[PDB]
Order: sequence, then structure tokens, then C-alpha cells
Amino acid sequence: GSFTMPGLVDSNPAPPESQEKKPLKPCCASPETKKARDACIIEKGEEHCGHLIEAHKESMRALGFKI
Repeated sequence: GSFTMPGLVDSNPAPPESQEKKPLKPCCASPETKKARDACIIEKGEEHCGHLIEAHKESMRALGFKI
């Protein structure tokens, strides 16, 4: 409500559709974050996918051996 300036304004688009994930493998990995890494490295490259690094480092924080 009423005018407000940049950085204190919700200037985001609407959120995306959710879909299913692949299962695990018989050794500990995240094959979905691997697929998403490989695809983001195709779309932009390693030094431009910091959100995907965040997702996979916090995915291995879920195993307690990364950060």
C-alpha cells in the first residue's frame, strides 16, 4: 500500500509449477542436483550458477559433511 522505493518492493514474478523427482541410487549422491548442475553449466556455466552451487552444498549439508 502507497508508493515505496526499490529494494523494499516485492518486484518478483509469480512462482513455477512443481513436478516429480527421480529416486536415489545404491550409493549416496543427489542425481537430480547432478542433472540440474550439468543443465545449468550448459545454460550459463560454472561461475554463473551460484544458486545451483547453493542448492548442492546445502544438499550435502543434509549429510553433514560439506558446510
